[PDB]
Order: sequence, then structure tokens, then C-alpha cells
Amino acid sequence: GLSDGEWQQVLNVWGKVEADIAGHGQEVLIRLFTGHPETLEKFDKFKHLKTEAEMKASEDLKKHGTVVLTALGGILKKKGHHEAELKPLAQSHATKHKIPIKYLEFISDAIIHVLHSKHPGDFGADAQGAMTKALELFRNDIAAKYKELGFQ
Ligand code: COH
Repeated sequence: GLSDGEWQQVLNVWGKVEADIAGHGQEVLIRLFTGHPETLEKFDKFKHLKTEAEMKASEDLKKHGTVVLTALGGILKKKGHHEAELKPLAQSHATKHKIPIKYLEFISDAIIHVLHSKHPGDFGADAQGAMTKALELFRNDIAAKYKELGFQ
């Protein structure tokens, strides 16, 4: 688990995301799609996006970024007491969307990257550590659900 100090860092960082949820959301998704094009193929509604200019100009991609980060923010604010919130997410992503756990690693790394990119010099070593732990926790709790399902 994360310490009290660590959770506070996590939710302090998250303050940055909340000031522009859609912008953070869109950049996370573009980072994931451009770095890992296989991920784009899991989204029938975004596989028409051939170029980053197209991604950037997509209002629906931004809308989805908002849905994504809002769901993640909800989970983070539970400070690890997220079973009710995380279970349905785990299950829709395995069973419906067929998302390998690797893709959840990719988006975790994309969040850390976007935070440095939007907030250079304002995402300290301690904040990065805390946020990384929170994201691993999220990822690991999802992985336990995936194992239950025998997915991947
Ligand atoms: C590589 C693709 C992948 C990743 C890493 C990912 C990672 C994450 C993630 C990690 C931070 C969070 C909090 C969410 C949260 C959500 N995702 Co995804 N999702 C992904 C692919 C999808 C797909 C595909 C859908 C359906 C999109 C649609 O057509 O509306 C989706 C839908 C959702 C929805 C709508 C409800 C539902 O269908 O469950 C939420 C909320 N999610 N997702």
C-alpha cells in the first residue's frame, strides 16, 4: 500500500489533472496511441484516426479522455479502498474491450509522461514516486481480476 504521506502526494498531483481534465485526458490517449499503435485498434470509434493531427482535432477523443481520467480520479480518491469501483472496470476491460494488462502498463507510463510534459519542473521526485505507486496499485488490483477471469 501507499503511506498517508504518499496518498497526499498522489491527490496533490491529481489537483493538476483536475484543472484541465479534458486536456490531460486527450494528451494521455494520444501518447498511448502514437507510442503503441496496436492500442488504437482496440477502439472501433478511434481507429479512423490516422494522424496525430486527426487525434488532436477529435472532440470525441477528448470526451473519452475525460471519461477515462474521471474514472481514474474516482478510484485514486478512495486511496486503495477501491474494490467496488475497480472490479467493474477490470471486468469490462478484460471481457468486453479485451485489453491486455500490458496496455494498462502503457497508459500508466503515458500518465507519468504527460505530467512531466505539462508540468516540467513541477512534478518532483517524491510526487513521481507516489503517483507511480498509486498507478501500480491500480494496475496490480486489475491484474488480480484478470487472473480470476483467466484473461490473457
Ligand atoms: C488500450 C486500450 C485501453 C486502456 C489502456 C484503457 C484504460 C482505461 C483506464 C486506465 C487508466 C481507465 C480508468 C479506463 C476507464 C474506462 N474505459 Co478504458 N481503456 C482501454 C480501452 C477501452 C475501450 C476500447 C473502451 C470502449 C470505448 C468506447 O467505444 O466507448 C473503454 C471504455 C472505458 C470506460 C467506459 C465504461 C466501460 O466501458 O467500462 C471507462 C470509464 N476503454 N480505461
